[PDB]
Amino acid sequence: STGSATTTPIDSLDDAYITPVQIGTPAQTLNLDFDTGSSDLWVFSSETTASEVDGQTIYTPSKSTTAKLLSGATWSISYGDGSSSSGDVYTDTVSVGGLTVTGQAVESAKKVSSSFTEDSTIDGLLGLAFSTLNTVSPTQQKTFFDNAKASLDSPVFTADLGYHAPGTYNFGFIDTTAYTGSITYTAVSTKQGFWEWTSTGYAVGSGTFKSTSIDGIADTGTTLLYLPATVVSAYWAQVSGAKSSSSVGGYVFPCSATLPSFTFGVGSARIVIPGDYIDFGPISTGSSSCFGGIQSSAGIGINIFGDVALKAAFVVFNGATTPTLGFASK
Repeated sequence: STGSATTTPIDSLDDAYITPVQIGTPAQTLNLDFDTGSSDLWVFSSETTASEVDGQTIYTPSKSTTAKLLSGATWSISYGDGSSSSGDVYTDTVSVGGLTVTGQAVESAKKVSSSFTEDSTIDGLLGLAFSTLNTVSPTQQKTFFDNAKASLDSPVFTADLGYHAPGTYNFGFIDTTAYTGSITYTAVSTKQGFWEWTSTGYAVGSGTFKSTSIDGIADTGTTLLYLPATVVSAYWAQVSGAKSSSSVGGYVFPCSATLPSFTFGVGSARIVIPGDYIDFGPISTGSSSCFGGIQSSAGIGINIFGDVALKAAFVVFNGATTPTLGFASK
């Protein structure tokens, strides 16, 4: 089997992407944030505290003939941005882009933090990291991908995120029309539960490439590119007037700037992030200070190749017995 679903930016900045997902019988379609940096599929639901729901579409298990309470199971998750959610668990039929998994754990939110409430466009998350990070207790649950894997034509999914435009998540096949040149594969460590890999270096604009190992994670659920302070300083030093602002919470730059590109290495290959992808617009409405899309990972504890980086590439998440990651230009 295979599946193919379109993913759409939630706003004009590509802060996140939503993908329609069918849950239950008859289908209830919710727009979920596919997150290769976590491993829980959770949804706003008929159980979510009413004051914490503000425009989201909810899953109502009592209206699904295939829903079953996973008795005794609870979940609770905290994300890198400080947001969180928790609740109980049902199993139900879940379909993405025509690919169906029966018996998928659907984690029903009883509580969500303010960032989730405030985002009316995101009805929940669908985790695509390794199932070892799944938070369901006392019986840990598998991700949608892990459950689908044995049925897939090939044990892979791909992320093809758009810049200010829709893109695609495919399951079970590589669309050879969706990228240019060849795919360069690189080793993955699953030791922390992430799609963790080592970039071979970087360049700023038309500058020379610096060969240096940068361990980080491929994370579709993080908006920006978070890299070591040395690398980030070298980037922003090429932008007149750019500075790190503790009051704003990162690097800002004059909105009159033209940003240089940023290149990262994948083995001997190179992915170029155009300068425009690094512009996250005014820090507050009408400001002439703009927020940068490349930020320091210092104090996160991990480097994160988030959407800013990933949307410059066609990315293969290879879940074969030895997982790997592939990157191609597009």
